Amino acid sequence: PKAKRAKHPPGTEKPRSRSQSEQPATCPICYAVIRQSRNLRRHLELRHFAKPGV
DNA sequence: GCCGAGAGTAC
DNA sequence: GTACTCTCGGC
Ligand SMILES: [Zn+2]
Repeated sequence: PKAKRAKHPPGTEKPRSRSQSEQPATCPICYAVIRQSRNLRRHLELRHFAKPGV
């Protein structure tokens, strides 16, 4: 079928090896404070490079 | 409307 | 043994 990563099923333990590996992140354009670095990238495409490229 | 975090895998 | 990516839900 498919596989929507549903966090609804029980037994969802929160190991820190998921949030600890990530470290605070700031945007050097609008100083937006993004916690996870992976999200920082997404912030670039939404609040800056979100313009149609060429 | 954007943001914050969970899971599975590979080397 | 760790960090990686994609995905979902919330105020
Ligand atoms: Zn920014």
